[PDB]
Amino acid sequence: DNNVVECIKEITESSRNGKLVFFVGAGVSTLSDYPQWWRLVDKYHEELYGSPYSSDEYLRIPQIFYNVKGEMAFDGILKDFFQVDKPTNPIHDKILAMNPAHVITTNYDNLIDTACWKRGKYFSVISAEEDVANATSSRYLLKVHGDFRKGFKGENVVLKEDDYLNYDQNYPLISNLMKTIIATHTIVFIGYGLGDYNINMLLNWVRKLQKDSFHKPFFIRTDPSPIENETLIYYENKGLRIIDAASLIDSNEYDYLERYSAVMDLLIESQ
Amino acid sequence: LDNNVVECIKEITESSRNGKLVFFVGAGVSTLSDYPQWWRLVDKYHEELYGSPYSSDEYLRIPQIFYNVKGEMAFDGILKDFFQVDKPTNPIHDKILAMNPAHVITTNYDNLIDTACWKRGKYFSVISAEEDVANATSSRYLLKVHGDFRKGFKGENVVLKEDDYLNYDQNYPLISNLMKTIIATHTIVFIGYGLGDYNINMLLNWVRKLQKDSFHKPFFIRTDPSPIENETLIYYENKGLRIIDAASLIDSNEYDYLERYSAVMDLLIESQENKFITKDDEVIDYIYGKISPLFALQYIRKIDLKHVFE
Amino acid sequence: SKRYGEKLKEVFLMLDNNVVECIKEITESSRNGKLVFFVGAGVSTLSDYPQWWRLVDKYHEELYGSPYSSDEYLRIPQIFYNVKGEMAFDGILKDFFQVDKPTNPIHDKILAMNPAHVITTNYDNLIDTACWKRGKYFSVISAEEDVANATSSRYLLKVHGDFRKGFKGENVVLKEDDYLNYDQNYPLISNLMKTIIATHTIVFIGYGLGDYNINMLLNWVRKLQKDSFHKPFFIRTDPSPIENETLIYYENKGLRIIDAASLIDSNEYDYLERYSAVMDLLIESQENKFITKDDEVIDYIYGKISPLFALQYIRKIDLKHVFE
Amino acid sequence: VVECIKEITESSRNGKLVFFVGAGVSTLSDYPQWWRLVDKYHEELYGSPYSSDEYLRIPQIFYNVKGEMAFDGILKDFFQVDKPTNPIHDKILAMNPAHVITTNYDNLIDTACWKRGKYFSVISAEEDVANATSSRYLLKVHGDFRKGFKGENVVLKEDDYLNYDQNYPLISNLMKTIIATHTIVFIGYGLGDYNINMLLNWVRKLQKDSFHKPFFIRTDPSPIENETLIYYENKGLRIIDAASLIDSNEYDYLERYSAVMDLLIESQ
Repeated sequence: DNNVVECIKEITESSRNGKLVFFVGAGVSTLSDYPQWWRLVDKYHEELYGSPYSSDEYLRIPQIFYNVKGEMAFDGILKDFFQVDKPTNPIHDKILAMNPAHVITTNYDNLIDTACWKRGKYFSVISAEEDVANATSSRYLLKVHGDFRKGFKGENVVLKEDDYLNYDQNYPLISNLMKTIIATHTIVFIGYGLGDYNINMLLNWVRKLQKDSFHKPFFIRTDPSPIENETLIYYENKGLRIIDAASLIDSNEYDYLERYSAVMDLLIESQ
Repeated sequence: LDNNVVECIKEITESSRNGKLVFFVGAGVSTLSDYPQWWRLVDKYHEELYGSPYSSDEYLRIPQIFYNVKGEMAFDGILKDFFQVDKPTNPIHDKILAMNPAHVITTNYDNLIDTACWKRGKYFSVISAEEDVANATSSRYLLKVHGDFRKGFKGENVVLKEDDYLNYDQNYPLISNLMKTIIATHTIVFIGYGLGDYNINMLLNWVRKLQKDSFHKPFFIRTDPSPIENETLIYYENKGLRIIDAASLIDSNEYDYLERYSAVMDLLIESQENKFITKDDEVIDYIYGKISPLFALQYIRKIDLKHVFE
Repeated sequence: SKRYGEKLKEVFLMLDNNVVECIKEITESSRNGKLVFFVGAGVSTLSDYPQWWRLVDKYHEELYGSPYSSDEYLRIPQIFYNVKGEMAFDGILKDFFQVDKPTNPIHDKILAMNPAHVITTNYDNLIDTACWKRGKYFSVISAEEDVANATSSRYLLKVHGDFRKGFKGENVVLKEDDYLNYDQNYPLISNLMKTIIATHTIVFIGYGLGDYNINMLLNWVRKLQKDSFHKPFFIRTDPSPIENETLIYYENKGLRIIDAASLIDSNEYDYLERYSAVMDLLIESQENKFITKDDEVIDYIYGKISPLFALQYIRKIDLKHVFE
Repeated sequence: VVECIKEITESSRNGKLVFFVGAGVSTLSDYPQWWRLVDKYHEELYGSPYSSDEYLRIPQIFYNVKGEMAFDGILKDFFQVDKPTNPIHDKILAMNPAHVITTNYDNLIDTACWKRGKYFSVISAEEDVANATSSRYLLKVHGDFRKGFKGENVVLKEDDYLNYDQNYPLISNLMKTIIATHTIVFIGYGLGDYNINMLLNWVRKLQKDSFHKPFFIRTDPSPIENETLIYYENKGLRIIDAASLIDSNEYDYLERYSAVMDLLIESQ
């Protein structure tokens, strides 16, 4: 399609200019069989009531466990679930081969960190409040939701309902830096859904901005069904340029890896 | 019943006697009157937007998409053809009114509470728009925080779509301020809510910002078919709620919500005259509560003592 | 006394139409019981309560050894609080404010206007004492916890705290930190103030047009829907008459200004006379000292009697209650 | 002071230095101050010629009662002047700042950058943030008159500072990001300035140690009192006072600015 062709043209232009920034979601980590959050909520529910989900439950049940079962058990469950070493899927390699100026990720894993270490491109990893000031390099691997580098504790990561409720207060520098990077760069979203919490919050923040004062970020959709035209136009009017990998080619209902690979290697071959 | 349940009943009835009881009525009470639920409206919006038929955020986003795409006129038409119905008032409406509440705050955009107030003989200043706050004719309000269809069956008169909830504080500053003031200054009982409702959690989030003990914990009449889990009960009671579970009080069928609501409502009403006196200590406590203020006076006329004990 | 009454009558006779309508609206609110008074520091000053500029003077004296913009009045107390301790701040508060001052006649006039509520930025107990003498009970709300347990329907809402608990800097809104964190620290107080403003008729007395509280309230008012609220009345008692440009600017912001200096002639430092001019105009409007022609008599008696046309017979003992 | 110079010079060598230039340097360049603008607005308002909010309220009153046309006319007839750049601008450029944040709406810093040959991406509107083509930034947080001598292009009166975050979210975000990620030296600002107070209020929201303490060059004629100094050290500002460094005249601000600028430059 002409719109799609213009899209990959503009991401290739931004990548050549060095103004390209990649926004990484949970799908990229899940592609490497990382422990998903739904199973963490399932374990919290099993330790809460003994028998194992809406959008609100995903944030509430961890908060219920944190409140009634304390924080030591929360940290123990997080440690036993997330203290794993997983190989980097080719999607990380293709993202880094696109030469992104910044990598803003909501994932709390170190997959992007090890991928960057292997690829030889040094990214200043900023995941805590103190990391903003003492940034060694210009390129930022910005984990807006924190990570487990300090330790496998829930205080370092944005997981529960309280963490999302108080994110602006607890992470003013991280949120400010991420908004600045979005404003002054071209943003490409992978590993996210159209109904994702962070995606819709970012759409709200964009709606607060002045019209035509920002570049519309790119959203890459790997949902199995092709994107509905009504949903597509609704989200494009909200400030998104959607590249649907499901519309690009036909694939199975469970093969997400090839779906990400289609857009990634199409972008690379355009470059 | 349980001791804490009896304490909740005592507090609610004392507030009702003092004229400081406010009822926060949700969609559950209207649903028992067969008023169309919002999931049918989202079903229709999905039917028009897509081929054929959700998440909690979808219930607001799908109408938002229908608005943004098909037009305010189409949204208006579907709202008009779905909500322009006449439904009877529940006995629960009459029970709430018989509790003599100071105010009735409600997220219901129907006039079922209005019809109940008009039938029973209660005069409430119905505040459903911003201009109604200053034009209220009395100090007792029927506060529809999400608007209604009195002006017309228009989508701008109510809080339905996603954009309505995001811009609620901006679009309803007087109504929101009045609701929070009523919550702060009165005793609040939540009825018709599912303990996971958006409004309940927004009010609990606002309650978090308040001082540690500057507010009274609102009551929550939970009428879910199954008894509340203990961990959920601790979580919500540590958030500032005092939960009275209809399922724990009596046993009934899963789909028999009318009896679940009526158990708690009739237990509250029948407790209005009840003094909860069984032991001699309770007798002494009640008589002391009646008599101790008279210790200031040197003598009391014996014919005046009939007024002390009502 | 009689000369003052005659002068007030004359002033009402040549009063501007706008001021006459404002007075009529305020009196109608008073009769309806929907009148709320927003009392400022000026009314407390009329009884010679210690003003805040002397407190800033003492703070500057202890800070730099020598004896003010708008920011200074809030920063210098904050300078004292940060550089020195809280104990010294509370001690200065105690020595300046632990005084028993009388209630000026303006207090009596305000309570004679039958206010449903009295909001005030004054941390003194002058208004509480004034309400106590007149036999009407006002639930005094000066802290967060006081909001939930409010005994009566009428509130005396001290939005900046007071010293009933003690002469401490944590009980009152004085320094710059208090104003920065007022919304966080006083959610219930601010919400109750805004609800009272929305639901009642507000008259600002004792305030300057450029006061911080007035500007904050006008900033909140701008957020409200157009024509969804009633414009508060503002009794301006500055020595000089209000400029036309300032008047139109503040009336477009949602204020109905009754300027005392424009109504009567008075000395520059005769503040009590300026306050009394407007308050007495309101009261003698309530007391019907200003009706003289047979048309006003008919309208007054009709307003008292026309509702009784609904009934068939009215007891002569009831007619006494009808005419108060 | 010696330690303060070491940090400034070290960060200047690292290339992450940023200067927050106030109205003081523009005044040193004899630019029309805002107080005379307020005086002109008052004269055209009341007819006879100040509180902290007066500087914001009086232009707002004039805009409300007279209209946008008269406001912009006064702005144009008072600001459309050519003023040579003072040597302090050249010294600031010679410190090689990574970015220059200015509350000034003039082109004095822009003209200095053009004269010296340094390319800074001048941002004063919302659209300038996204379309900036250089890593270096000249962030005019209050706007300027490059588009035109209009009141909408600048933040001058009340209802412009009140709605600053609503109309300048991108610019405010960029300013805060630059402050967080770089070291900041305030020059041409008073300690009681509104912008300094706003930035200190925002900094108080940040958690402890997460931010670099901004540097404040004070050029008032009288030496700072120890109590006010310690108060503003606690607030987060590291203050270097020109009055304490050398003995200077009451109205000789240029030598006061130079006593800090040349000392900082020669310590490279």
